[PDB]
Amino acid sequence: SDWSGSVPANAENGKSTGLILKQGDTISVVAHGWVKYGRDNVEWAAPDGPVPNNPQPSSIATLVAKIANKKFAIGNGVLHKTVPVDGELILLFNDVPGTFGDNSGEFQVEVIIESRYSPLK
Amino acid sequence: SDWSGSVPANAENGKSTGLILKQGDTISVVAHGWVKYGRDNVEWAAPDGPVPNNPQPSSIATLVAKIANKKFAIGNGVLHKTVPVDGELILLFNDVPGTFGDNSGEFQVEVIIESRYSPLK
Amino acid sequence: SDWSGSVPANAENGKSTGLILKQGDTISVVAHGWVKYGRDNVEWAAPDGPVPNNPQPSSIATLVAKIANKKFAIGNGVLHKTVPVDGELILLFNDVPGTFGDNSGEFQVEVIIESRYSPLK
Amino acid sequence: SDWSGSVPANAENGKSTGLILKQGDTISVVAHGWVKYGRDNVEWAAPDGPVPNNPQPSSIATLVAKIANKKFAIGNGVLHKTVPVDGELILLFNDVPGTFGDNSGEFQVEVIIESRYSPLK
Ligand SMILES: CO[C@H]1O[C@H](CO)[C@H](O)[C@H](O)[C@H]1O
Ligand SMILES: CO[C@H]1O[C@H](CO)[C@H](O)[C@H](O)[C@H]1O
Ligand SMILES: CO[C@H]1O[C@H](CO)[C@H](O)[C@H](O)[C@H]1O
Ligand SMILES: CO[C@H]1O[C@H](CO)[C@H](O)[C@H](O)[C@H]1O
Ligand SMILES: [Ca+2]
Ligand SMILES: [Ca+2]
Ligand SMILES: [Ca+2]
Ligand SMILES: [Ca+2]
Repeated sequence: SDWSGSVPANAENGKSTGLILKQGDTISVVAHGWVKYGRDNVEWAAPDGPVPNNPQPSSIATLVAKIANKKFAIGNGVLHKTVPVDGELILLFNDVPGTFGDNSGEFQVEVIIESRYSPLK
Repeated sequence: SDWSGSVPANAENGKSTGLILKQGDTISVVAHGWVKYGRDNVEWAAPDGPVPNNPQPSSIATLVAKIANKKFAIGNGVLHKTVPVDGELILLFNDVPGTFGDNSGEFQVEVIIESRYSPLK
Repeated sequence: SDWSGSVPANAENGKSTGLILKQGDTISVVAHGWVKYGRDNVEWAAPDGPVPNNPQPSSIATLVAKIANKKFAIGNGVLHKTVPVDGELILLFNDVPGTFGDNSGEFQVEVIIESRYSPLK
Repeated sequence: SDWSGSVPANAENGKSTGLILKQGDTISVVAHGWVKYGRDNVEWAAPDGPVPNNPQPSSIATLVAKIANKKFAIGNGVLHKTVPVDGELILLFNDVPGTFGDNSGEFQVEVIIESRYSPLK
């Protein structure tokens, strides 16, 4: 993969990948593992989000991509998706701001840059 | 995607994709969603497997690929993996045989054939 | 390949690949072989164009892609290029209109649809 | 691209790309341009080989890939081909040994490592 690493659930600023994406690039992502978004026995989340026996608001406690401070859904993974903005790829466990203190665990994530933007001319 | 569809947790024989894979092909898979592998409130599973607060034996209640009656790990997804055997791709919720009766729900899965085998000559 | 076939040099309307493309798709192409754009011994062309010892105007007697009646350079090939317009992919030996009658031969061309447009959201 | 650069026709040892390939990787290549394999006005070659109005023996004056001192056809390009041996990718204008002194020009070549070997398990 172009980047592989952990995404800690307690990282409020996310995990920086160092991948500098440009508008028009395409990427794929797969995310593995489990994290806690709280201390309770039920407050587990996959990258796709909280276990549905304790659901949270939309996009909360899911794996998202942050690019130029805009957030995009990733969850368990995405295949060959076009990047609409420039910026470094930050992978973020999208917990409510200020509530990362009771989080633990990390996802294992792989990112592939499938293509760099170049149009037909 | 080359194939997108549901993989029911209660399907003991899995979900046939119709994709005929050859040794040397490469594929990518991403799987989303939640299933129950039992009627208890804790018996939830992501494609990666059971929620860790109620763990099961290795590979049980995970999403796997069946090709020529061999099983391969898939879970939440894989990127650009080489197919080692010829056969139709079957996607299977790998519950213990005979225990699919209390399963429910389905994963949403996407499969892409990234390349068909062709060697440098 | 998603499409493989011969592109005749004397086909003033090009060769249909049957591939229906959408803006934002990415494609790769490789083209092999040799054609004649005239009866003279010097009037050979690779997909990239005429041999430089008998140059023709820009883009003339080169392999191009025709989509929605717009022309894009292909030549010997392109890798993971973004498609800017919807339409059927036509491959065309871009000879001067009305001068296809003295052409002969065909390029062997392979086309791969690397991805179908799907943005991060 | 993973590597893009020039392949001089007069480089008897070829052009080292620095790409370290492993058995099972897949690669794509496209090659553009024209070179001379001799001082005569007719001794032009595309990556696919000599212009057919002055043909040479089979495989001579064609663009090939050298991996572990073995030669593989490339010509104008290849798409998603599996690498059969470990080694650095060397791109070579395959002229007769000792006859590179009368060559000039260079091909413009792009190489993409489409995937790094990882099997389903
Ligand atoms: C409802 O509380 C739980 O979920 C929220 C997010 O909605 C926070 O993560 C909090 O730490 C956790 O205990
Ligand atoms: C421990 O029981 C639970 O898990 C097993 C597999 O380990 C079966 O799926 C069963 O249906 C479910 O109730
Ligand atoms: C100089 O003429 C040559 O090139 C032109 C295109 O410019 C036509 O293909 C013509 O048939 C061919 O003989
Ligand atoms: C027949 O001569 C020509 O072709 C051979 C290879 O076949 C050599 O490249 C030589 O330099 C060139 O002049
Ligand atoms: Ca929290
Ligand atoms: Ca069960
Ligand atoms: Ca002509
Ligand atoms: Ca020579």
